[PDB]
Amino acid sequence: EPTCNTPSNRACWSDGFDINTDYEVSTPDTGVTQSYVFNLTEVDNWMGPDGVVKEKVMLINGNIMGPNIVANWGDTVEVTVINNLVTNGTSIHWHGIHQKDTNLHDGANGVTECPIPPKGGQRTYRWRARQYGTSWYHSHFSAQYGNGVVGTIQINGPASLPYDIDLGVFPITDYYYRAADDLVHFTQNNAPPFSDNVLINGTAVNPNTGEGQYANVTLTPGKRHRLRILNTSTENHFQVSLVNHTMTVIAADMVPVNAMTVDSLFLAVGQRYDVVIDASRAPDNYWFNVTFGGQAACGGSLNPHPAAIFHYAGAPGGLPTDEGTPPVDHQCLDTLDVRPVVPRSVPVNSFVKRPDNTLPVALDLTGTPLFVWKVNGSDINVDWGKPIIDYILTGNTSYPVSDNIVQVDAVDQWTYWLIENDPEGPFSLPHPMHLHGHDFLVLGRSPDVPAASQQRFVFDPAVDLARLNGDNPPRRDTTMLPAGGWLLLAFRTDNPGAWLFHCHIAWHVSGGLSVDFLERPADLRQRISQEDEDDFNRVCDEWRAYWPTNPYPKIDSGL
Amino acid sequence: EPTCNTPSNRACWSDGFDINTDYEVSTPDTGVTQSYVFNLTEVDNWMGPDGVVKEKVMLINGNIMGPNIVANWGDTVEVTVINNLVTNGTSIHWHGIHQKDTNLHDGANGVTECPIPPKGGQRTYRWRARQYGTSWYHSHFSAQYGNGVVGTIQINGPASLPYDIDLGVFPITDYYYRAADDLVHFTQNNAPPFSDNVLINGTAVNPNTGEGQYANVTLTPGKRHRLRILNTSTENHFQVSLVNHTMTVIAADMVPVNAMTVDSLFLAVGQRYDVVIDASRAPDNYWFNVTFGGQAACGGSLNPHPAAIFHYAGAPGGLPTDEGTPPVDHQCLDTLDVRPVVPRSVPVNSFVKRPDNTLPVALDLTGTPLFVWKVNGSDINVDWGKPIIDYILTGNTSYPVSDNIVQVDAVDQWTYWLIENDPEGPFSLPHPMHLHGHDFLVLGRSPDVPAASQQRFVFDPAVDLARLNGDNPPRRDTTMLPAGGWLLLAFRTDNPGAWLFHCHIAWHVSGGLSVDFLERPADLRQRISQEDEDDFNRVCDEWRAYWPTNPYPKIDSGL
Ligand SMILES: *[C@@H]1O[C@H](CO)[C@@H](O[C@@H]2O[C@H](CO)[C@@H](O[C@@H]3O[C@H](CO[C@H]4O[C@H](CO)[C@@H](O)[C@H](O)[C@@H]4O)[C@@H](O)[C@H](O)[C@@H]3O)[C@H](O)[C@H]2NC(C)=O)[C@H](O)[C@H]1NC(C)=O
Ligand SMILES: *[C@@H]1O[C@H](CO)[C@@H](O[C@@H]2O[C@H](CO)[C@@H](O[C@@H]3O[C@H](CO[C@H]4O[C@H](CO)[C@@H](O)[C@H](O)[C@@H]4O)[C@@H](O)[C@H](O)[C@@H]3O)[C@H](O)[C@H]2NC(C)=O)[C@H](O)[C@H]1NC(C)=O
Ligand SMILES: *[C@@H]1O[C@H](CO)[C@@H](O[C@@H]2O[C@H](CO)[C@@H](O[C@@H]3O[C@H](CO)[C@@H](O)[C@H](O)[C@@H]3O)[C@H](O)[C@H]2NC(C)=O)[C@H](O)[C@H]1NC(C)=O
Ligand SMILES: *[C@@H]1O[C@H](CO)[C@@H](O[C@@H]2O[C@H](CO)[C@@H](O[C@@H]3O[C@H](CO)[C@@H](O)[C@H](O)[C@@H]3O)[C@H](O)[C@H]2NC(C)=O)[C@H](O)[C@H]1NC(C)=O
Ligand SMILES: *[C@@H]1O[C@H](CO)[C@@H](O[C@@H]2O[C@H](CO)[C@@H](O)[C@H](O)[C@H]2NC(C)=O)[C@H](O)[C@H]1NC(C)=O
Ligand SMILES: *[C@@H]1O[C@H](CO)[C@@H](O[C@@H]2O[C@H](CO)[C@@H](O)[C@H](O)[C@H]2NC(C)=O)[C@H](O)[C@H]1NC(C)=O
Ligand SMILES: *[C@@H]1O[C@H](CO)[C@@H](O[C@@H]2O[C@H](CO)[C@@H](O)[C@H](O)[C@H]2NC(C)=O)[C@H](O)[C@H]1NC(C)=O
Ligand SMILES: *[C@@H]1O[C@H](CO)[C@@H](O[C@@H]2O[C@H](CO)[C@@H](O)[C@H](O)[C@H]2NC(C)=O)[C@H](O)[C@H]1NC(C)=O
Ligand SMILES: *[C@@H]1O[C@H](CO)[C@@H](O[C@@H]2O[C@H](CO)[C@@H](O)[C@H](O)[C@H]2NC(C)=O)[C@H](O)[C@H]1NC(C)=O
Ligand SMILES: *[C@@H]1O[C@H](CO)[C@@H](O)[C@H](O)[C@H]1NC(C)=O
Ligand SMILES: *[C@@H]1O[C@H](CO)[C@@H](O)[C@H](O)[C@H]1NC(C)=O
Ligand SMILES: *[C@@H]1O[C@H](CO)[C@@H](O)[C@H](O)[C@H]1NC(C)=O
Ligand SMILES: *[C@@H]1O[C@H](CO)[C@@H](O)[C@H](O)[C@H]1NC(C)=O
Ligand SMILES: *[C@@H]1O[C@H](CO)[C@@H](O)[C@H](O)[C@H]1NC(C)=O
Ligand SMILES: COc1cccc(OC)c1O
Ligand SMILES: COc1cccc(OC)c1O
Ligand SMILES: [Cl-]
Ligand SMILES: [Cl-]
Ligand SMILES: [Cu+2]
Ligand SMILES: [Cu+2]
Ligand SMILES: [Cu+2]
Ligand SMILES: [Cu+2]
Ligand SMILES: [Cu+2]
Ligand SMILES: [Cu+2]
Ligand SMILES: [Cu+2]
Ligand SMILES: [Cu+2]
Repeated sequence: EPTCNTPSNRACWSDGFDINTDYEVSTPDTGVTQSYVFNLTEVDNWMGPDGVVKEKVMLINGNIMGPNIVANWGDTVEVTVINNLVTNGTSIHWHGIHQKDTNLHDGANGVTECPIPPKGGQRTYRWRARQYGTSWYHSHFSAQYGNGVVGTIQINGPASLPYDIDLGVFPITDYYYRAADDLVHFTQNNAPPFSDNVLINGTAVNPNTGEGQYANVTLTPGKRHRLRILNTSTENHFQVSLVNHTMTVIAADMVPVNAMTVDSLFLAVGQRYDVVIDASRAPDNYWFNVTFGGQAACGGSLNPHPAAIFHYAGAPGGLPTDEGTPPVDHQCLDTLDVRPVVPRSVPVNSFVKRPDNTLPVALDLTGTPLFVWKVNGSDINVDWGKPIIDYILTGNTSYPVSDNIVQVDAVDQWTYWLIENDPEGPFSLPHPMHLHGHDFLVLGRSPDVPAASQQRFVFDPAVDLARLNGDNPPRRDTTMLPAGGWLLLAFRTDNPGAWLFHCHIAWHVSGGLSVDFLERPADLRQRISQEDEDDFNRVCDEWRAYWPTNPYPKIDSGL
Repeated sequence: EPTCNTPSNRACWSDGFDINTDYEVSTPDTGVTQSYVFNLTEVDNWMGPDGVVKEKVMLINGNIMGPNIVANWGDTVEVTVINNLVTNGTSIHWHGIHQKDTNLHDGANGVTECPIPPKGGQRTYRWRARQYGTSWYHSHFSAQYGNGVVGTIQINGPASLPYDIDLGVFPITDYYYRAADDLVHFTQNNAPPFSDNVLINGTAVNPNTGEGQYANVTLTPGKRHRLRILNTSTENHFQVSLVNHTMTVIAADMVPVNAMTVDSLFLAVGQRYDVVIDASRAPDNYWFNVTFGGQAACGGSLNPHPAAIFHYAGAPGGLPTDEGTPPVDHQCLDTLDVRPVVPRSVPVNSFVKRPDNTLPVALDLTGTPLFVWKVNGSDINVDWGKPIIDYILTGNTSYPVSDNIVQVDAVDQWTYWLIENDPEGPFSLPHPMHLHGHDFLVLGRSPDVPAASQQRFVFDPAVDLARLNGDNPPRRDTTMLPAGGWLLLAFRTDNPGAWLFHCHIAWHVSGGLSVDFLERPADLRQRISQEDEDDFNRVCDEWRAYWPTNPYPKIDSGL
């Protein structure tokens, strides 16, 4: 609970805690728990928000999205998940939530847990809210989140600008009429489809029939409004803009940044931006437009103009009349101009590229099926029935090759990772890379070029070392690997655990595009509570009993 | 020579000849021949128009393009080509010129002729100008035209709109620093590059250094100007627009059409439009913009804003100040709205899909190299040393499989062709399909959707018969095969000969994307003159003597 957080002083939170606190090492002791139940059900012939009826969806508490999780900085969030699906296991991942010393609550099935079995299986997740901002949660059972197992998280806390009104969460997502497993199967041997529509805060209008509704945000004139934008898609990467207005960024993913005003923003899959919008224009109805850049390299939609309505309180109703002008083409790249309020500093002059710090991503067209993604020569394939945590708890170091384990033994040290985007393959795509358990620093990437250009770069020390930034670089949980190029990341090994690092395009991670950082495994085993161990074993026993009875095979990586 | 073609009556030509004459069956007997010599040379370290030096080019008469051929309707055009290259053969194709009963002057090496040998080989082409309009010529020796063996043709004649000034030819082309054989090799195993620049009437500014010059077209205030726009690219498909001005289309390819006013136009590779621009606006400098649509499915350039300057005479110099608005995205599709002045009508209700009228295009990824294009199961591969005409002249009917012979014995009948774009393959691309020896009627295509959306269509007669048009449809020599769809064409078998029908993207035809329509072969042999037969045998004899001495292999289809 805050004691000095006001519109004119959003920097302030409580005694000892403000915007400048190092929230990665200091957390309020509130002693409060916010708890929730997620009852997952399987619904056939479900009428969606654009008038179209979908074959099958998978819903939490019967709605298009799960509960909006809301708690304060330092609270505990607790969620009992009850799996009432017909065949699928399930696992809920808290995306953005670092799970400091609570790896077994990460929700990564095959890594930190077995799937919760269907027909009534249950598990209670429990995690400390040690970071304030906007995050989201979703199934990690193959591509199940594409069926509806998805929701948002708002952990209140201080901010880097003053503002009057918190408008709350604003999820934007691709929307397909075809069910997730059908799309996985299709994307194994075909290039991915455009989306059927793009939902903004759960609604859109049908581009063909005119059924459905525009999302409608009411602005209070003369007021500063915080809007928490999310990209909860399975594949589409979005550019957003508000006709006749600017947006001032105050956080990126779950990291507060210094105020940065822009005309439009790129959101990769899984990215978030908290913005402040001043209602200082003529009182009217204004379009909020979703657009695509990068020449379809990171998605498109069969709805030519997805949009919502920003309405000035006290103005006429009806539709905006100004279509406005197209935003700048972001070429499927997030901005590296953001600067966190709480700084970090690392050296970059000393980096040397070596097999043990290099992650080559490659598309393999030679095997079955056609599209298999490999990192360091291997497509990930987890075993839902023998998670990496099982090996840790039984002292088994014989990890299978397909688990893509990258063991990182350094204790609380900065580690450096060069990810290479198939520079020598016939074709290369942008990928939204996401790290569990940590925010990373984005130290540099290959020069910014048009996404579909097929321009290729290999890291050259004689030109690229000088292009890296170790002085308070963008710090967050998801960033873009450039088509045909490279990305250099760093994170500190402060959190023992098995942590996935993976492309967040569902079809890609389904296709193998992941590794698993095994951070400080010796330290990890010592830190697992008897409570966490017993319950991990309980779920695994139930999953292992269930699986032989399942009528469908596993046909992808499991993630 | 005309007698009644003036600015207010452009419809008039001479006694018996006007815009409504059927130029396909009636031609002025002028008795005049216009002759040219084309001297081909190989130039290394050539300084091109944007300031960059190219490794190697191949030039006609030492310039970036060959001579502008110009003659009157009914004239004879005669060109002596002297091949002074070091190693390559050559053969010049007159694109848009139907070669009525002159198949052996078509310039299709491996089909109508052996290539002209280097180190001084020569051949004289002679053909009748039985069509008036704007066409072009280029080498057909693999992708050699990508090195500079290219130029324009203007055959003067009547028009469908009055105009005051003929501005003449305005060729727009992609421009690569790499040589054609290097691009062919590259494209065999890799997605194709964006162009380095886009030249407009032989010039452009380097977007990095600012070296070079904009094309500068001077307009006469208050006058109507005919502009003859061509796309002479190897891969790039262009949208063109002129800030604050419309363009009135008066011909498409070499076929006069009823006036059609538009804001912007799409030109496929090989396509031409004659347009009339009225200098009716305020005197100033206006940008003529080249842009890309279809989300890169049909090209892009690394020059972000290729452009020319249209200057009103007596206005200030310098650069245009108004950037304008982007045109509508043409999604890599030419317009089907144009209507020829001289009409054709064919039945569409009787069309039945069968194997013998269907041409399935497919990318085969299983062989070597990676990107191989097949039509009806086979990638074309011609024998420069034994052209199809050789089989004809010796009465040998055992045509190799690789020659992709589609024999068509019908005498002067409409024939229907359904072209299918790999609807079952993992991804599909738009293709600019070009027919030698005829203009075709465009009877229909799959529904217009976004070029990069990977939506797929298979001809369904219950839905698609109704979408066909045989009431004076578009008639021309090049049109777009939609990404993932289909195209229905028709031509009348009025021209005995061996006629290529191919994608005009150099990299694809290199890769196998062609067939060879062997039209009425019995009639073909009787109409070949003793001079044509003798000279064919002369050039083949010299080519066959030369080839064993070539230090380089043929690495592609020959086309
Ligand atoms: C989790 O639960 C999911 C929901 O039941 C499971 O997905 C189902 O998985 C099976 C087996 O992979 C699929 O069954 C196949 O369906 C395909 C394709 O059907 C498509 O096309 C037909 C028309 O031909 C149309 O009827 C459908 O709408 C589809 O678009 C068949 O060709 C196969 O032979 C086979 O029957 C189901 O389609 C699929 N359902 C959905 C809605 O995705 C999934 O397996 C479960 N996962 C686990 C690990 O338990
Ligand atoms: C028609 O004439 C053309 C011009 O002479 C011929 O093209 C040449 O063909 C040869 C034989 O294949 C090529 O030689 C190969 O070159 C490649 C690539 O070298 C280039 O690129 C690399 C790297 O980007 C660069 O380092 C070089 O400096 C080159 O620019 C090499 O890998 C091989 O070692 C081999 O030498 C020529 O490069 C190619 N030249 C050009 C300018 O296109 C063509 O073969 C002739 N065709 C016929 C049928 O006679
Ligand atoms: C922001 O979103 C809005 C709403 O989706 C977009 O407005 C839409 O703009 C398009 C493009 O101009 C309009 O479609 C066109 O309309 C004309 C006239 O009917 C027609 O000739 C074209 O064929 C085309 O269909 C559309 O009416 C309009 N929608 C509404 C409800 O007003 C807007 O373009 C988006 N802005 C940006 C910058 O992305
Ligand atoms: C038609 O072609 C002209 C000429 O290429 C285009 O004009 C150019 O427009 C671009 C985009 O606005 C300008 O680039 C911008 O420059 C400013 C600095 O002044 C900078 O803020 C941006 O980062 C961007 O690079 C460019 O200056 C301008 N060129 C000239 C010589 O005026 C025009 O955009 C094209 N119009 C259409 C409809 O395609
Ligand atoms: C967006 O929501 C607002 C708020 O509910 C709607 O605004 C009202 O519009 C009606 C007429 O349609 C007026 O009579 C009210 O005075 C408005 N309220 C306020 C507070 O300004 C608006 O209609 C909605 N827009 C759409 C497209 O439905
Ligand atoms: C990527 O795979 C390569 C090949 O297995 C790994 O390279 C080895 O790294 C270990 C640890 O440094 C060394 O002992 C070996 O000498 C390396 N083998 C070879 C032949 O290079 C590499 O470590 C893997 N990288 C990552 C990030 O997981
Ligand atoms: C295309 O560019 C050529 C550049 O040569 C232009 O042709 C010249 O233009 C001037 C002025 O109109 C003529 O008087 C010269 O005699 C021409 N030279 C040659 C060799 O043809 C031409 O004008 C350009 N076309 C347009 C529309 O600007
Ligand atoms: C395009 O060409 C025209 C020539 O037709 C140039 O227009 C002249 O501009 C100069 C000033 O630079 C004037 O003194 C002349 O009087 C103009 N002549 C006419 C006939 O209008 C124009 O400068 C050229 N544009 C560019 C970019 O070079
Ligand atoms: C494409 O290839 C197939 C051969 O697989 C051709 O189909 C044959 O055509 C003849 C008629 O000319 C029929 O008698 C045979 O029954 C067909 N065979 C099959 C398997 O259907 C087809 O003609 C070819 N099409 C074109 C336009 O070349
Ligand atoms: C889950 O939701 C369904 C659908 O409303 C309901 O019938 C069921 O009893 C719920 N189960 C539990 C244990 O929450
Ligand atoms: C999002 O939609 C919900 C309805 O579920 C509404 O309560 C909320 O105000 C919306 N938020 C915005 C910013 O429009
Ligand atoms: C490691 O795990 C595998 C799979 O369960 C098992 O076969 C092997 O016996 C285990 N080894 C140890 C040391 O427990
Ligand atoms: C062609 O051009 C070259 C160089 O310009 C010249 O040496 C040669 O004599 C010319 N050859 C002929 C036959 O025209
Ligand atoms: C007919 O052509 C084929 C293909 O070149 C050839 O192998 C065969 O020898 C020819 N036969 C005659 C009689 O020339
Ligand atoms: C834009 O997205 C894509 C385009 C082409 C191929 C892909 O994966 C095989 C893919 O994911
Ligand atoms: C958009 O252009 C292309 C992309 C990928 C492969 C191609 O050749 C097979 C190609 O021509
Ligand atoms: Cl996370
Ligand atoms: Cl032709
Ligand atoms: Cu996530
Ligand atoms: Cu995550
Ligand atoms: Cu990816
Ligand atoms: Cu994950
Ligand atoms: Cu051509
Ligand atoms: Cu041609
Ligand atoms: Cu093609
Ligand atoms: Cu051709």
